[PDB]
Amino acid sequence: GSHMEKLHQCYWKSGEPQSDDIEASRMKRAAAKHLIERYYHQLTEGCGNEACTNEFCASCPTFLRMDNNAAAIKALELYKINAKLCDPHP
Ligand SMILES: [Zn+2]
Repeated sequence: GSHMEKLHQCYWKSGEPQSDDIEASRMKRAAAKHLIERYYHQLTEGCGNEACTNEFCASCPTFLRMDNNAAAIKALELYKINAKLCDPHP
């Protein structure tokens, strides 16, 4: 299924007759705080993927990565733009 069908918002102060998609958006964007945490973890550790093909990750096979401090800048920078978060899967 859809982990996130489409991301968009106007304001969080939606004290008006808004759509059903509002409660659906706020639950899936509630993960966006931990998205930053998964990003910072990905930019320092990486992912267990050989076919990663993404510089926005420490385990980038032919590509570059950023230092722990530079990863702190890059983590929330990748969260807002919704970059490729592989994340190390079990
Ligand atoms: Zn990766």
